[PDB]
Amino acid sequence: AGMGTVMDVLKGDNRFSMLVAAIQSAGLTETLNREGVYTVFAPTNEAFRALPPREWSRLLGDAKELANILKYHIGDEILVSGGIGALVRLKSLQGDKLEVSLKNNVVSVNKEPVAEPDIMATNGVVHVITNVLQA
Repeated sequence: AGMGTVMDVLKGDNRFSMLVAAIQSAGLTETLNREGVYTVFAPTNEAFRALPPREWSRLLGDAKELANILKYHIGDEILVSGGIGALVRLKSLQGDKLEVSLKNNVVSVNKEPVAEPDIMATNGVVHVITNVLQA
């Protein structure tokens, strides 16, 4: 039912179901399956639809290629809904910044609007995005 970490939170949701399989193909389970602090901006299945098949066929074809972008969806510590201010930048795993902003009750990350912030896991927090994130 999603009782676990940022990994299991996705494992137990129908909208993140195919996401799990990508993370799986990436084999970075231990990253998000271990305890710590993380902020995972989780792209839904229609978000997988918002990317050119070429770039994605690269990710699903190569684990570290997939992991490359997938790690950028994950912040280095927990930035919950109550921490979302005007614009707060949080670090990520890929190495760049998550551009989180709150404008008129609408949360945005990396210039992409969030659908539902603050789905907590045991090792961090998850935020539903309907688009995938790229630098």
